[PDB]
Amino acid sequence: MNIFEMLRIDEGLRLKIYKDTEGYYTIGIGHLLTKSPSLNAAKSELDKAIGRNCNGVITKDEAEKLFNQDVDAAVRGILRNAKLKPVYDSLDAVRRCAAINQVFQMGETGVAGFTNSLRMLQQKRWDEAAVNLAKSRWYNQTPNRAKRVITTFRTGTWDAYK
Ligand SMILES: Nc1cc(F)cc(F)c1
Ligand SMILES: [Cl-]
Ligand SMILES: [Cl-]
Repeated sequence: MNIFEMLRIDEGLRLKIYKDTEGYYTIGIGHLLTKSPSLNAAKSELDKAIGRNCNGVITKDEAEKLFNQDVDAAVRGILRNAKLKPVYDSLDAVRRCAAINQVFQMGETGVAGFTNSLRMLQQKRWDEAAVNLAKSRWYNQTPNRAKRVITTFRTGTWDAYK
């Protein structure tokens, strides 16, 4: 198991513009295109990202390319964040994949409001952090996914991903 396989399992893969769980336009492997409700804005955004007139559809390679750049950007966003970095660098490898996932899903922004959880993870209070993390809109809106990430942080193993 690695980050790519993990997120690939959490985001699935779609080659045609779709709406995500929040109803925003996305494509490929969880690549958000825009939060706007205009399809046309979304297809324009897709063309810009791919570098060609896609007409709302892309190839698998194209999807994988976007995914690589998005994983990259996520980690980089972490290392560049002063509140994040120190927590992330205290964690072991598996749990670091769980931090990337959460960020890939919610943005550095979404995740910066997890202050109390961040602190628990930093102090390596696993069970405590896991209860705290569940107390959030993130776990109530996407429970099955959130359960997997939470277990990942709680145990430091890939058991939830089988
Ligand atoms: N949950 C979490 C998210 C991050 F971006 C970094 C980190 F260390 C923990
Ligand atoms: Cl791009
Ligand atoms: Cl879910």
